[PDB]
Amino acid sequence: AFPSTMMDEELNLWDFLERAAALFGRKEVVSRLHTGEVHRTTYAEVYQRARRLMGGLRALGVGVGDRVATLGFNHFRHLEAYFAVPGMGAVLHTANPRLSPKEIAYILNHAEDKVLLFDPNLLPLVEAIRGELKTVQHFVVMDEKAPEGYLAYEEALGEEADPVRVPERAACGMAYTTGTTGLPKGVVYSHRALVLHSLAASLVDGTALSEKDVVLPVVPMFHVNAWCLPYAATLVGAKQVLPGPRLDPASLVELFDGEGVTFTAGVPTVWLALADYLESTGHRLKTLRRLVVGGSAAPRSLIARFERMGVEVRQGYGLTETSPVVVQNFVKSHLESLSEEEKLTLKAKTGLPIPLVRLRVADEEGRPVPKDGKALGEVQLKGPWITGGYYGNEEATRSALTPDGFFRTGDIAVWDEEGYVEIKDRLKDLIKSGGEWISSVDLENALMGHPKVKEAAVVAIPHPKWQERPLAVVVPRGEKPTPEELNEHLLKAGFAKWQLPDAYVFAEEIPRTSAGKFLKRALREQYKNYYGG
Amino acid sequence: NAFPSTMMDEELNLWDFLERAAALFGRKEVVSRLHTGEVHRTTYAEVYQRARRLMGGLRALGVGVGDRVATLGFNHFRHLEAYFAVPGMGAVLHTANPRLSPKEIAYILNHAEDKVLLFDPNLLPLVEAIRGELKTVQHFVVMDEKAPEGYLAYEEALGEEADPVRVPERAACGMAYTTGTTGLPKGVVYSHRALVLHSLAASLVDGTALSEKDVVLPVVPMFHVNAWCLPYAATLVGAKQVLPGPRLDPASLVELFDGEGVTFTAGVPTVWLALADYLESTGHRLKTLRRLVVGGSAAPRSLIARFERMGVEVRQGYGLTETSPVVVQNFVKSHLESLSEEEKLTLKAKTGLPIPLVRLRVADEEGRPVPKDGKALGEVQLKGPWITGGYYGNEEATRSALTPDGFFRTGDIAVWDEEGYVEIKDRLKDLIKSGGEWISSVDLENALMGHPKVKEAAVVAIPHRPLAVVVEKPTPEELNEHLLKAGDAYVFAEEIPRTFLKRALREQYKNYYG
Repeated sequence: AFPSTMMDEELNLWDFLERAAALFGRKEVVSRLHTGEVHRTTYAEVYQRARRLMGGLRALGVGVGDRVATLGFNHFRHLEAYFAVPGMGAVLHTANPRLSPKEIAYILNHAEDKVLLFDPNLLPLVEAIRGELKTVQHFVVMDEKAPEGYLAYEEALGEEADPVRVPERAACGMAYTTGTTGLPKGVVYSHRALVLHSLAASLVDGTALSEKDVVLPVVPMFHVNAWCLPYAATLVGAKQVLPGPRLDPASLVELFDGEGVTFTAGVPTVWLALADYLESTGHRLKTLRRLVVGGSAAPRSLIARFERMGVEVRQGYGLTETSPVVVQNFVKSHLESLSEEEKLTLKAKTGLPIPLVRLRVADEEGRPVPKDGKALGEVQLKGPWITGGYYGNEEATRSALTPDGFFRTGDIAVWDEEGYVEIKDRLKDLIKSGGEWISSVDLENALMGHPKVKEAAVVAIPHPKWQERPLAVVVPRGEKPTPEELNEHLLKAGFAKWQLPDAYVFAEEIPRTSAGKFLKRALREQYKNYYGG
Repeated sequence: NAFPSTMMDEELNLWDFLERAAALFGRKEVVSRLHTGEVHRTTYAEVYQRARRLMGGLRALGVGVGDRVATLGFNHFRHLEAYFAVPGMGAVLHTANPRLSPKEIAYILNHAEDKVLLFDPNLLPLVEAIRGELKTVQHFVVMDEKAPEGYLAYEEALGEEADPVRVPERAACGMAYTTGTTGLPKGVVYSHRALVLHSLAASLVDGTALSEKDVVLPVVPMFHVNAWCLPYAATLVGAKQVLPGPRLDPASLVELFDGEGVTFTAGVPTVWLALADYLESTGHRLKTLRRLVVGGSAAPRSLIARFERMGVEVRQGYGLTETSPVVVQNFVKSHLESLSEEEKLTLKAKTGLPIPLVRLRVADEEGRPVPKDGKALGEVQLKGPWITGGYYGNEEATRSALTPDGFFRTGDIAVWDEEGYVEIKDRLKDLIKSGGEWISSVDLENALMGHPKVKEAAVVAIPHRPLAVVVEKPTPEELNEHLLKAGDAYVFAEEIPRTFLKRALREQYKNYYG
């Protein structure tokens, strides 16, 4: 084309910490260690110590492109590693301390980590797998002291070293998938990818990170770089409060109120426990204003419970795979007029694609499905931080993209005209019938509309030909209806024959749960072989 | 060797902003007041569809990847469509300033070798006058529904919708020339990468804080620093846009402000001063306006205070010139919120803090950082994705653009403090080197113009020693004490050459001191 006159420059994570040290040097980074003690530092200090970490790692043989692993929780040393490793051209491999010892050994050997930084309380685990590690040459405890055969982080620190800039497309970190395909798959992130993601996700309609914020990352830093919060927070100069491993309600409330946290991000389970605690104690968080929930789709009630306490809730979706965060939820300006119930349903949706992300919900052909909020399709993506394959795994890589270059998430969902995407629980709700998908929730909600039906629970049942087929357990409203009546009632609802339940069983009651929700778990086992599958 | 990542190969591209806008915020409005004063209304969805047709039409006119297409117009929907169509098809958008002399316009249009020119109807007289001097323009398109003989109407130039043509992100998407610089105009060529990154970095909370719920009114011309990337950024977030056209008088703006519910706006000091005078004398207030950004001339302390007194948060920005784009934005640090009104006001009056992705330093002729005491003078030098590394077709200008270590030399003098705040002062040349010491003429003249007996004052360096040209006349002693209470020879005149044309003054009093 026509050449620009823009200077040749590369994006680099290290720049965030350098900028932070110069403009927000005194902003604090508070951490609660595993012992429960609270440590206090600042960006200026973290910057100086990180420069020393690069020197120390170099003294230990770490060079451009080498992998350095961590097995720890959110605290200042992990933050220093977050910058030191990428800053020296190395690759930060963050490993989940909650994985089995065998899987940890597997990913550490697959990534061929040369050095391992881990928390003191994980020594027993490390000591147990040490003999199975083929490449780790140095074990560094993230503490002041370390046992025999181990090196202490504070002693490993060396002379301050200048950063070593690498092409932005070069790797800065990596993480492996789990519980999905089964076998852990590695995803390698670049500086370009994380710098861009940190910018795109921090806008007003996103996390709205600001220098005045006090950020508390409940999301582990060993997952998808903790939503890039540690990086983004550093970029804007926000104060950071790293909780360490103690994620119990009391411990968090203490940090929330004590430090004046304004923003936080975490998983549904931690938030549910927090909500239960706040409600039963009648205590309220004075400064908390924004809460992001990722991972499991946050239930409608969770959003409502926190919103009722003045806390704005925003969902987010991303995979440990390709992208940390590709969809974030916020209410469009013209949708602010919706009723509390409708707006709640909106907030309960996964969200809208964020800047720099191209997303579509398509079929096996890669063709967009109808934006009616009903048609099922696979979420496919393109963007700066979306992976195009995997590390050391031809098979997984060759079948990762569609002919036109989109990444296949493996997540099923629906999308509407407003652009909102709604990931569907491919297990608790979706029925995989011969390479096709069917929502049991949609079917049952429609059925419960029929006058003769008091309660209906649709579930997936094993099938010989197709993998699974829908089965409806009806609870009659007096005179039990006929399977034909119900079939027409569904046809007049927009459902096609191929998706109609194959059989309708009857009962006087459907097993509920503590929450009074259908205990489909039991139903799936009762009618386990109802279709001879 | 550097470890490969598994991230897919992708490029950043301005067209993505509009496509995303059409898909997620298709109904958000883009309102425009034309030169006639009429108000036109459209939406991103429509702008997207028409932009695709503009790419088809331009292609039909021979425009290809890398070719330059120029505009001579103000802020309105057609200029917005061009903002996306040209870059979207791989071409280069050359935005020319309609207020420049006919000669300079023909020069930059000939230097950029523009192949097509899009211009506003009310500029036909100007274009018709220079048409014969243009060696490369093959098609003259009037941005209106109809056009005179020899000219093509924009609405007729539109053809079949065409798909965008993506180019490497480092490829050119637009260009603009410098001006006023004693020498030949210098061309700066921007890339998709540069503008996309800049739109993200400047729109954060501590920046413009652009949101889909905002109603943005770009008073900054789209022919200057891409109107602060506002047209691009506003599109990205899906914000409603209100393009004011040429009529920037107070009444006209207030009408759009109130009538459209504008929440954010950006412009130059003169437009804002006129606006402040109007609002204060009439007693009228703007109900929805919440944030105002002022760029270009450093905004005076009173300007910020007057708007702040009216509930409007003011934020300065530095980079209303091609060579030094928006690289510094002002905002009050959280721990500095405790300052007194006066101190905080003085803080807001400072140019600001360097924005994300920008590496900035105030250094000496050796490229060494000067003391962060808010007193030591040095030149602002920069590095970043949207910082130019040279110029188009001008070896001399390009060879001396960077420091040995790769920083761009802005030519702007300033001081900076421990908090990171940069304070743009005098301009390199206009500086006064008096015996191994430095003196800012800008500081001196700004202080002098504060004295009641001084209407206008211009301080310049004279061979030897600052000289002040003042415009009942005060005594040199009065002014000397007025400066001493603030922290040689005083000439007088009835007017100072404008465009302060200190160039002329330096020569007139060339040997006033010997």
